Amino acid sequence: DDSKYQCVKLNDGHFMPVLGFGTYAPAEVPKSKALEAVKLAIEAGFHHIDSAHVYNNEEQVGLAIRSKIADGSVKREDIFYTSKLWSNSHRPELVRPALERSLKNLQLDYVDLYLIHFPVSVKPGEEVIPKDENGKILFDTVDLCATWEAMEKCKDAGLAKSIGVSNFNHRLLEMILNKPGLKYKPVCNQVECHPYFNQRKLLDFCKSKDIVLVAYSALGSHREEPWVDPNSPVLLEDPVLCALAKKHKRTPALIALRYQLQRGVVVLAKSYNEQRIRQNVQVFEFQLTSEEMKAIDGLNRNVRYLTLDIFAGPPNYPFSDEY
Ligand SMILES: NC(=O)c1ccc[n+]([C@@H]2O[C@H](COP(=O)([O-])OP(=O)(O)OC[C@H]3O[C@@H](n4cnc5c(N)ncnc54)[C@H](OP(=O)(O)O)[C@@H]3O)[C@@H](O)[C@H]2O)c1
Ligand SMILES: C[C@]12CC[C@H]3[C@@H](CCC4=CC(=O)CC[C@@]43C)[C@@H]1CC[C@@H]2O
Repeated sequence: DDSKYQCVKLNDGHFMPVLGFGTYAPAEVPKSKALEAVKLAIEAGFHHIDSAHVYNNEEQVGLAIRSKIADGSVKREDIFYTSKLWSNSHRPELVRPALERSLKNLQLDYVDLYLIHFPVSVKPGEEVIPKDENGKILFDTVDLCATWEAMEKCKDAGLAKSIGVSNFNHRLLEMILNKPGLKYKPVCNQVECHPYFNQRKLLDFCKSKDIVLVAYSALGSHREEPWVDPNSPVLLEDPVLCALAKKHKRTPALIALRYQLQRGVVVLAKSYNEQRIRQNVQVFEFQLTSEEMKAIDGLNRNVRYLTLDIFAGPPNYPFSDEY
């Protein structure tokens, strides 16, 4: 039965599929691969697709989605598509224009979810990481509560079914939740999460407010230089994950994805390979015991692959606080 799939009810009443397809790939990888990969993901059973303006693939991702609706493989209501607002468009007057630009590239009428991508703001313009004459990034001073109000207007206009955040810490979440006149809470906080960085504290805070944590780099990340240090440990070579995989005749990736589902996290998984795409959907075919979950909880070791430390400095940089 393919018209049903596992989802979670968001705090605005909409439903989010619990397994999402990651679409980012390094610039070297031709865009024809993103188009094909999304088609393969939909074919395999993924109903949640994650992208962003800065991934430079929304034209291809949108074409894939539209092709799979037009060939009868899926209906628009059974696709949950996420886009993200880049940091050069945090000013409240620029939020709707950025969403409209994404929608025009996608050729879709609405996104299911629109997120604030990263909480540090940069100067507006066509450059996505604007830099001065000495190579210094041009930061901008924006009140994210004002940005949030503009996100709420996008939801009221129907351009985004749901709105949320990404890369927010405890303080930043509280700032939105305590905003005077708040209309809509964020439905989710999309952050790095895997057995080496399991986010227990931030996850519990999100649970206490009915905010869903959406895990990125759940398989150990793309490991793309300069974003990820090559000396960071390779998640999927972990001996505990590999031993659990061998016991169950599964793979370390499947163990890492199932861990997130059973702790109440919505998990993303990027793959541009036909067999790994099909493999990843097998997360719904087995369950982990409480002892196995505890063993995986024991791997926590403070390994953050994606620091985005070129944006460090401003008070909104999210990774200096404990959580
Ligand atoms: N909000 C943010 O700031 C943010 C940041 C990072 C990522 N994201 C989102 O999260 C997605 C996922 O994370 P990521 O892109 O960092 O990666 P990831 O999902 O952690 O994956 C890592 C790598 O795992 C490989 N892989 C996939 N399935 C596998 C399997 N079954 N067995 C072995 N290897 C497998 C992939 O290679 P192949 O493609 O060759 O299979 C991929 O290069 C991104 O694409 C993006 O949509 C968001
Ligand atoms: C789009 C881009 C390459 C991909 C970058 C992006 C800035 C944000 C970013 C952070 C990562 O850790 C992954 C790669 C990305 C998504 C860069 C801004 C200019 C550059 O061309």
